[PDB]
Amino acid sequence: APQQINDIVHRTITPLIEQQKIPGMAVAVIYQGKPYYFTWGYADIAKKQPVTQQTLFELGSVSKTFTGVLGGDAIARGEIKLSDPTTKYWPELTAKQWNGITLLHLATYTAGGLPLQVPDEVKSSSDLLRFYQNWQPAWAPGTQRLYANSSIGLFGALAVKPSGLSFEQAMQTRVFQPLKLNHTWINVPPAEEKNYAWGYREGKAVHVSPGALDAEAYGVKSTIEDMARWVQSNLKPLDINEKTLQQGIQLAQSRYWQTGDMYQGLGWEMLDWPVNPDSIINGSDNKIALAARPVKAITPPTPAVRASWVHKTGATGGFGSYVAFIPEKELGIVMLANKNYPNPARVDAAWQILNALQ
Ligand SMILES: Cc1oc(C)c(S(=O)(=O)N[C@@H]2CCOc3ccc(F)cc32)c1C(=O)O
Repeated sequence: APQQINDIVHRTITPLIEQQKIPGMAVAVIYQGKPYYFTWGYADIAKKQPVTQQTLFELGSVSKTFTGVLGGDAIARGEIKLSDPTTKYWPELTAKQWNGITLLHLATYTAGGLPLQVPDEVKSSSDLLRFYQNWQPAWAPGTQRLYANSSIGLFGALAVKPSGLSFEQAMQTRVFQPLKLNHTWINVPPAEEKNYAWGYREGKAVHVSPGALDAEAYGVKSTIEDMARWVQSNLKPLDINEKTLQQGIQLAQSRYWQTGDMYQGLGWEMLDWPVNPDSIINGSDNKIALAARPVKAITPPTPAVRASWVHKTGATGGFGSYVAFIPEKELGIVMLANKNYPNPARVDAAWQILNALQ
């Protein structure tokens, strides 16, 4: 790697790892379209296994970017439309509060207050139906944004129904395989367990637990190499040969709603570049990112703006991840760690690195 990339990365990440006590970390910088990789520390403390470019990390909510792109692919395939009512794909959803709630509302957290978490009590398909039938919106559709697994998770499950495929099968065949993400998984195979890092929470080794809509909302595990490739694909959709996936990537970066300085895409979130760093940094703190906020509709949605800071934070109980990229500069970063450390620290480090290279 160019010494300039080496210098800013090490000068930024070394202090970060010490201040946050991160056991292991992998970082990729995409610079003029080329990836450069960095690793530190331990994938497994107990067995002294180092983090490598093949270590799998839990992406948590960065998984929602794969869900949003897979949904965009279904749109491009003509299988679903964002302007279609939720009940078109779940007719058993007969409760009257669902009138007027479209797939767009589900994909973008604007259904009217769907909860952040699906309740642990919810498991079976009939358990989920009962949960959404009984749910009472606090707001009319399309008026407030409340970040929610039960929202985009449902979007993901419904968006693959016309394909007839399972959500995982659709993700593998329409997103992972065409993009050569050959070490990215909803379920980690036994052959790959040697590369699966442990997450660390209060010093205990943990992996994510199964839960309703986990695949759709926080279920992807991946390597720094595949995530670099994920970033490259989202920086330059036009180089992707499968037409509907290229189009679905563009749809996931369209701007559907605005709240404050931020624009909601499908999974991805976007701000105009150049950004005020305090705006994305403080904006990422859960105090703000998880709050109920009124939204302005963007009518009709703005297509992917190349002068944007496109990003997603993501966490599990034992992992913390961040992706950000600026399509206009062919510049991006992936930060994967096996500790859940605060979002603003992630974004601040990412901004220092990317601002130095832009
Ligand atoms: C900001 C946010 O809220 C929610 C519900 C998610 S999550 O569902 O996608 N991630 C997992 C689910 C299961 O264990 C944990 C434990 C702690 C934690 F911070 C995330 C997660 C995220 C995120 O990942 O950013």
